[PDB]
Amino acid sequence: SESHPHIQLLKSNRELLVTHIRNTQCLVDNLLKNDYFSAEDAEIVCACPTQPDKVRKILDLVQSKGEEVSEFFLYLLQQLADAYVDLRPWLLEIGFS
Repeated sequence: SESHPHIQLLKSNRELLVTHIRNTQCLVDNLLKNDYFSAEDAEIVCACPTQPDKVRKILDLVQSKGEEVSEFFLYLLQQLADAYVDLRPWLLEIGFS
């Protein structure tokens, strides 16, 4: 099309995303299960030497797939960020490092 807010949001926050995302597998598994990533895409991510590189790769792929996939990805991060956040207080109190 001509307008791509979700794609742009990811592009502008690249470094912030690469340093704040510390888990790539749930992301790739979700992209696969929702048919937005193919076996080859996942394979390409696996081939990256570091996790930060995997996040950069995932972001590249997502951005190129388009607005629908980038929107999906953003809602996926939101849901994942809410998924375990409420255990932080507890994990900290139980002296769990």
